[PDB]
Amino acid sequence: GIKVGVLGAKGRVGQTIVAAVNESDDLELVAEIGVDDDLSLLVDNGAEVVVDFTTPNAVMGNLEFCINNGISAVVGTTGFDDARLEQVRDWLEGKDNVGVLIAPNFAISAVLTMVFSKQAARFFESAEVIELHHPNKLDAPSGTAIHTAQGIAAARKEAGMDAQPDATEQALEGSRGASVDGIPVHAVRMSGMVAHEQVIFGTQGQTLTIKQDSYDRNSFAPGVLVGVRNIAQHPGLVVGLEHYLGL
Amino acid sequence: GIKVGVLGAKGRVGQTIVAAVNESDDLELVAEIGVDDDLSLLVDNGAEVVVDFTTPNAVMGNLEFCINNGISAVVGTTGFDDARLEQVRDWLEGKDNVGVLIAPNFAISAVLTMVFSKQAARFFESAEVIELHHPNKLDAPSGTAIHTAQGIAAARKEAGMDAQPDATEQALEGSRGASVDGIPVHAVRMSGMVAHEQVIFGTQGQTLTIKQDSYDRNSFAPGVLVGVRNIAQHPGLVVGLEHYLGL
Amino acid sequence: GIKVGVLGAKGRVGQTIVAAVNESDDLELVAEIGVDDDLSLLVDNGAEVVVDFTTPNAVMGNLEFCINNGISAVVGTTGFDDARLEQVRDWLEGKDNVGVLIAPNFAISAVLTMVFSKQAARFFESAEVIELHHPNKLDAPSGTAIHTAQGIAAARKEAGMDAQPDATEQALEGSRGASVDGIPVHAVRMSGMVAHEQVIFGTQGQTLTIKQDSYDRNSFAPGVLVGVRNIAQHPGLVVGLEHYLGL
Amino acid sequence: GIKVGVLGAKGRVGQTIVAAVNESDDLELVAEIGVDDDLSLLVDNGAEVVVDFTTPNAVMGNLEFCINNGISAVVGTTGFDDARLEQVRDWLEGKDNVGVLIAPNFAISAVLTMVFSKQAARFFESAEVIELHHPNKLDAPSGTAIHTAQGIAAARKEAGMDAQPDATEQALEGSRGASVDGIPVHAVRMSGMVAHEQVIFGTQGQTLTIKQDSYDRNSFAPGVLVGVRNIAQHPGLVVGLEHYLGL
Repeated sequence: GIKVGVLGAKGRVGQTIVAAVNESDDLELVAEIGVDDDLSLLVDNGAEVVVDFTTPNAVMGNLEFCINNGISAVVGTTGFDDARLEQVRDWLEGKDNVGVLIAPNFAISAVLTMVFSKQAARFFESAEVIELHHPNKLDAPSGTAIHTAQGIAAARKEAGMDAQPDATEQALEGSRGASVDGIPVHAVRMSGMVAHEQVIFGTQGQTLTIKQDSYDRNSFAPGVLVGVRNIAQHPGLVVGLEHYLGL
Repeated sequence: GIKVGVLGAKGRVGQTIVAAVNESDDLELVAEIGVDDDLSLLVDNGAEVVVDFTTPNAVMGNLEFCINNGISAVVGTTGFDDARLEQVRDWLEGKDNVGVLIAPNFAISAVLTMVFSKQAARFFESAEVIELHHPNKLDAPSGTAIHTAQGIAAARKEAGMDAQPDATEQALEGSRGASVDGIPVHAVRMSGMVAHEQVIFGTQGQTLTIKQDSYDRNSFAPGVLVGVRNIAQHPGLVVGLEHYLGL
Repeated sequence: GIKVGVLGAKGRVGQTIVAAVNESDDLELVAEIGVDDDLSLLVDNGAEVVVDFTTPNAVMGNLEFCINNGISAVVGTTGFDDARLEQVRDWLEGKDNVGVLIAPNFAISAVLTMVFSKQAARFFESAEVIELHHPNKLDAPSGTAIHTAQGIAAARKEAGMDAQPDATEQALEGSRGASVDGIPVHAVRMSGMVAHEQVIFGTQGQTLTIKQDSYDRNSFAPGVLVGVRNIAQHPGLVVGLEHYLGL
Repeated sequence: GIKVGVLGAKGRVGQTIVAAVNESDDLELVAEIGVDDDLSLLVDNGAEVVVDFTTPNAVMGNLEFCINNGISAVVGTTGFDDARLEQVRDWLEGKDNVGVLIAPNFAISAVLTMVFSKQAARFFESAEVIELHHPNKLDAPSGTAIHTAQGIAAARKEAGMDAQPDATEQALEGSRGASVDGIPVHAVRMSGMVAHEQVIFGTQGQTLTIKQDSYDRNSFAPGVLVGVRNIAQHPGLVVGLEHYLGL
């Protein structure tokens, strides 16, 4: 199938991806890079696609390089203001034989969840979000949670909906979660847990719940391979795995 | 918005739908029929769309009639062999100002669940189904469960997948559910419960669960209105609400 | 088994209990009362135990009466300040052939949940609560939720525990629920749902969740019969079904 | 608090426990043993309690030894026919200053779950079990699942109950799980998951679900410390953590 290099291949993250390639039947693992060591090496080895996790300082450089030498790239490095997107967009004009994908999330379950919730939202009068995570976690609600809710809120504003039913005569502080474009979001910090979302939708007689659960820090990898196995047919720049999923 | 009649309007089922119309802002309730009383009455009253729950003996007749006088119809009556579909198809040639919809299920949650599971299946190595229902229930697994699983199995055969990982050295009878095109399906009969599905998908590090829950015999109604509010832009014959949902 | 009367037997509530008796093999249904009609009738009919749902104005009277004529009583009427308990306590001195039970909740699932959570709390560093209910509901969090949490908090203060791990650098308002004696409680209002609790406990490597679900306004009845079938061996005054359960 | 040794302290298992001690404020870690190296060392170091994971060949020996020199022991080694229990019982006559605990399970969540299910079973007409585990797993249903169900079945036979409601006209093979003393048990193998149980109870209007979830191979450790922190007040032989929990 595909020849593949990895950048930042020695982090926690690196190793898991490294392995995932080897383990895969259809993907030949063709390089590895410390962080800032010599990129040339990709071409020498003839890599078709790279997976990048480099410090946002480096990232833009390797990007330019990869694009220049026709290599497509699957990026999960953070820090992409619309300036940086605009840089990349610019790098990519009239090539149509090379792609970039920037996935702020690679947890397919998470992604799919985001996706489906958007699709579902127009049919249910009620909709809330609940998010759960180990207690060490710095911020509440999770980013993912927040995005979910915004996306729901979108789907509703579009396809013009009201606000949702709630006959709560003066509720207790905290008790109805954080409002996020009118979507309640509840954050639960629980020793033993890892990372989990749960989106509930309500209508007459029924509910639909979509819930994602990560058991383990390495859930990104299936994401990344979906990227790698398909970037090859998504030239140019894409942001969000959702788009690679063909939905 | 729309003028609407109902057939079989005195069953359990009828009443709930009757109300749902009135209650609705944009739908004028324009008739009611015992079961076999005179259909004429629809035209006299100038109905744009009907909702039908008649004994499968009657149904085909009212159908013909409705189509003949340009009225579109949302059918939840059972019993539609491909002969009967073929009848209807035939009734409908060169009209394109009239539709039928045949929804073997109107539980949106259920439908959406069916739908999303099909979309999700290609990404997860594991996938099982669990279905739960009050104990009175005659048959296991539920029809809905079975359909779900087949649809999953489809999505996998297409987008050619293997069978799923299961290192079970001689399992105990019953313990791994019923195989349904290679999809385990578990049926749970539980006093207090009503009707519920739950579809689990498994990959490295993660899961995605989609679960539908009906609290109440009347969950079909939101279905039916989605039908009514849209048949108007789906002339011809359609089978399955999934298609009205625009996904 | 037992001869039984009912007071307030024509409310929504009444009917369900009425039936529950008949339906029961071991319980002969021996009376019915409008609300304030003549109690005498119990003795005439020779009732061993009554179930009472009368307006808190009446209740205390029928109580006195029942106790006076040796009839035991299962009360689910609200409004029992410690004054009123003290009244009843007083009514009951040196009888030991008659009981009262006052159950502020008769949902066994709910009760058991309350109970088990108290028992479990000492083993888990983390513990949160989530409560879900149809959107019509007036108050958040539910009473039941709040009680749960207090009871948890108790079990922890006793068996002296710390506060729980939460490294949340300035969380968003609402997002971590309402604090209730240091227990986060999340309230979710969701069309289609009825009444549900869910108590999560967290420790190294694991969780325990206990979740109660009412599908239907009549879940109190099993409560009430547990009462009736056992008051006979709990003379005096008891408050809370928990105590009848023999745990 | 307590001085503590560990046997089999270099396995996967060992390390996690080692750490758990150090990390603990009130427990001084006072030894470590390869597997068969010299036990003397415990006394030299003055250990009050040991935690043992040795090959069932060794175990009985170290046991004898520990008991002989007054050291109490928390054992999670498998393989304890009633012969072996009888051995130990015999070792322990007239000491009452030393204990053993044999915990076939140390997952508190799991244990508590077992426990509560037994307590709950008498109140609900319906009761089923569902068990879920990574797909690598050799056997279905899990041991834990099976025990759960038996314990439920017990609690029912005692407190004489019927069989449960199920109007299933000829069900599909597999679909109603494995019968286990009349308790349906469903086994789900799901990539991404680890180890999980879920016990559902059903009555009129309601359910109670108790569900345990292990996220991680090390959930035994809280078990083990509950042991260690309490064996000191449970001289003699005990089998099952349930008994240390004081319920």
